[PDB]
Amino acid sequence: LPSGSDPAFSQPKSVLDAGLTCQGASPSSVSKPILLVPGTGTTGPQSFDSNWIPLSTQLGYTPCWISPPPFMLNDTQVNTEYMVNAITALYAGSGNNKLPVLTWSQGGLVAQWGLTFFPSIRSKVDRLMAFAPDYKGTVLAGPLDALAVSAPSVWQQTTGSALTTALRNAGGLTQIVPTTNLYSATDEIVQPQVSNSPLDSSYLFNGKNVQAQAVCGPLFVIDHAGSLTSQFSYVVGRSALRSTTGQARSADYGITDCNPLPANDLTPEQKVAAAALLAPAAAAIVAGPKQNCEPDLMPYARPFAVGKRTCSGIVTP
Amino acid sequence: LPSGSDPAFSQPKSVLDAGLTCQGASPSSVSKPILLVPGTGTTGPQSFDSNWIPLSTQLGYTPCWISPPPFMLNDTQVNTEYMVNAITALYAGSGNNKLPVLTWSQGGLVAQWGLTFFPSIRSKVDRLMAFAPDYKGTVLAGPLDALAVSAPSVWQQTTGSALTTALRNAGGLTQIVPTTNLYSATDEIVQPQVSNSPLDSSYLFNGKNVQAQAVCGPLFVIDHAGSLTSQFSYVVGRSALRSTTGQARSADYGITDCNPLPANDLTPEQKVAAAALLAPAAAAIVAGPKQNCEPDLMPYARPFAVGKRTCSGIVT
Ligand SMILES: *[C@@H]1O[C@H](CO)[C@@H](O[C@@H]2O[C@H](CO)[C@@H](O)[C@H](O)[C@H]2NC(C)=O)[C@H](O)[C@H]1NC(C)=O
Ligand SMILES: *[C@@H]1O[C@H](CO)[C@@H](O[C@@H]2O[C@H](CO)[C@@H](O)[C@H](O)[C@H]2NC(C)=O)[C@H](O)[C@H]1NC(C)=O
Ligand SMILES: [Xe]
Ligand SMILES: [Xe]
Ligand SMILES: [Xe]
Ligand SMILES: [Xe]
Ligand SMILES: [Xe]
Ligand SMILES: [Xe]
Repeated sequence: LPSGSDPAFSQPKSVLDAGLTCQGASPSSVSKPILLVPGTGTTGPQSFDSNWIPLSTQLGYTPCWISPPPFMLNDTQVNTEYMVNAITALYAGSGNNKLPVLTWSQGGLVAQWGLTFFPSIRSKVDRLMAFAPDYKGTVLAGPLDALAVSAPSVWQQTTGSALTTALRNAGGLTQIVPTTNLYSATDEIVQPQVSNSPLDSSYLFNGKNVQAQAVCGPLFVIDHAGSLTSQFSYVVGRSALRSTTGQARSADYGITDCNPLPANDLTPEQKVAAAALLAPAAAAIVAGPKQNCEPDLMPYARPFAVGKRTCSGIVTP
Repeated sequence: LPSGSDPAFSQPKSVLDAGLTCQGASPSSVSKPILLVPGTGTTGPQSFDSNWIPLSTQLGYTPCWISPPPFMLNDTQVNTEYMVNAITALYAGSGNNKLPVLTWSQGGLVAQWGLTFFPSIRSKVDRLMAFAPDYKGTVLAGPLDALAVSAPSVWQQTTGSALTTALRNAGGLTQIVPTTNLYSATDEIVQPQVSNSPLDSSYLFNGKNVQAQAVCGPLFVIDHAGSLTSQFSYVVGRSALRSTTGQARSADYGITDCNPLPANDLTPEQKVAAAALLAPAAAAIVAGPKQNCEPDLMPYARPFAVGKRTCSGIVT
């Protein structure tokens, strides 16, 4: 696990600040911030408007989010600069108090990538609550890569990629702060997830790894979006947020919570938007950047993926 | 469309017979057979054990398959001989009743090649259910081979080949029996497939052409193998086999069936094997025989590709 200096940002602070927003507040002065990190092909509001923005508010946080241009389709390493900058600002802006980080899809990857390579945030992040995170990426991105219709971060989120290799070799498949991972074997975007074991993309060693089917039964179905927005998700996320261990507790949820539909506390109109979460992401990925190779690893990550091939060639020792 | 007698087999009949196997039945006596034609780099069981062998069985058919050696990598015209022979056999052993044929990848091209050039089997094939068929071949060279160092059948499935030229010119890009073509814009082996229109390699004129994304939206992702194994592929497949017209019906599938993962009815172990269908197939292509030219068309196909080049040279 790297433990020296933070790598320098490739983006100016003014650029990284322009991608952070809080609801009803400036980040330099905010009460109880929760930082929300969005999925692939979405902004913060598109990922979280219909769910964790109002649900975290009702739990007493001030929701904050990053929206890395364009819609999280660019380099994951740069997306992480937005998060590291945001954590740093929210920590100070909230009286030097640690803050929770809550994520979906790529956002979990971005968060764990942050914790792995930017040691400074380790003492500023209270816990991690990750919904459907792809630490090992997904095999399903593969045919998109072969067709050269994959955005930079879609390449990076493909199993076997230089980036996911780098994360693994640096020790990032072990939790770095108290982490809860909620995911589903029936996730139609992120696979493999079927094992309820270290083989799963969403699994971290020593983490609170919650496969929906382990709680709700092997026949239970919940998809990629519902991993974030469901009633079941809410009860788990609330468990993780309220817990004094920093992880969700088994005693906090059970069979009566196993409802994959949008969380009960959402208004009917929010439920409609939540169910259709992936629609804006579909249009963004279709109109988004596409290339025929994986983006190069930043210098700090290269020693951990020697032999992998990116846009510029083989990563050398 | 070619009209006369069937062209003579280049292979002994007994060799072709041994390439046919039915699950639990002699070909001489089988109820409700369905013939499975496999993709490049596979045997019948390798293409279908994790999917349409058990899925057709639960639908009430007896699955039968052909396995032309070596792993469908040889001449597509010889691959076709196995299928023609198999159909003739299964038709008689089911009481002279027509039988459905269901195919993956090269399987569809083989099927349509047979229907185009072997007229005897037209009265014997009830319907064709082709998943990701490459009737136009593919424009994708791919990463498996050095360019123009490839298996016989890989040459033949390259867009612009003498064999795809011959198929088009013979009239074989029109459906010959009631045909359903299920395919995907996100097929990484066969392209073009993205337009939902006669531009796609899987499209047959008058056929029931089902491009998955046309029903499931642009980010519904199933690959060349997902085209065969997914829940949506199952639903469309089931419709085509049940339909009283021999083609899948739009009424039997819609948005709610849009699940890219392997068909629900498959066991957990089948789902794993089906999701992994491609890797060994690609490996047999990499590891297979290789040559620097497209095999020659048989005499029966040469008039339909005059000017194309093959191993012996230009077609006269
Ligand atoms: C998208 O990611 C690329 C690649 O990481 C970024 O390009 C780098 O940008 C920094 C600052 O402009 C430069 O100093 C680097 O030299 C660039 N590297 C390459 C390989 O291009 C780009 O800034 C990102 N774009 C957005 C909008 O975030
Ligand atoms: C692979 O295909 C080739 C070419 O179609 C087959 O070779 C022909 O076989 C017939 C019958 O033995 C001969 O009359 C021809 O002279 C052969 N032509 C050539 C170019 O070799 C071959 O039999 C096939 N191999 C297998 C194992 O199916
Ligand atoms: Xe996505
Ligand atoms: Xe984080
Ligand atoms: Xe994607
Ligand atoms: Xe999506
Ligand atoms: Xe056929
Ligand atoms: Xe060719």
